[PDB]
Amino acid sequence: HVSDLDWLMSGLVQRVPHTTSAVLLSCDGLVKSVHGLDPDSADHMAALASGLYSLGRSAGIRFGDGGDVRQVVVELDSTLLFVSTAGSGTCLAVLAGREADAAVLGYEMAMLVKSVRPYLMT
Amino acid sequence: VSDLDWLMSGLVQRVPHTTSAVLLSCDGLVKSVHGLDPDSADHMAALASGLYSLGRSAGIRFGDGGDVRQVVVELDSTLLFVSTAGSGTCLAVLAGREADAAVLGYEMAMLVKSVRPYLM
Repeated sequence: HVSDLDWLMSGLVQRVPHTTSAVLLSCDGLVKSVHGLDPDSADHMAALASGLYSLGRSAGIRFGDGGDVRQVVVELDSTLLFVSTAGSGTCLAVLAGREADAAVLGYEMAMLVKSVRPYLMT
Repeated sequence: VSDLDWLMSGLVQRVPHTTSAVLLSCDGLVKSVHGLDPDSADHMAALASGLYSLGRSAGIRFGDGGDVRQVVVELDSTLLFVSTAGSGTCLAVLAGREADAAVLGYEMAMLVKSVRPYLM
């Protein structure tokens, strides 16, 4: 039931200026909901985010008490890509410029994950 | 070689809570390391070049010219920073979550420039 949360993706994008896109994806890399990207950009974003999350989790296993990933952040020249878990089987990927308030983005991404939860429990 | 190893230690020593520093080819080979046994370092070079490679893809699609600058993995109690060093190289640093992000950020940018002469 996570396939129709485009409104939750935009609720996030609309609530933190300088964010451009939010994609909610299965950890195998498939788009479930999205705001801000066209169909092709989203498939691509979801492939990247899931690879980042899986390498992130593997580093935790191979180096640090198998600790869960809190977040992966890619810093590009002109923007940032944030990837965190969004519940079992699921990931949230957000593109935001450096002028984005990262405290506010943190609160918003955390809130989004808790709201997604009832749709994973169907 | 041992010369670069020396610089990797220098970095760990200057930055509290860091535990290791690996310099890697983007194609995933260890060039020098401090604080990981040789097997773990090879794993670090593989995982870090994997992070770099995905971050680079992202740059090409969503960036506007410049390369990925850094990938940070934040785990329960530690952080993995992977910085672009140019010339087919990355710096991968592991640290406990207690490390000072201001200093570590500065020290890593400096190290990337510092090694440059030993890579030519």
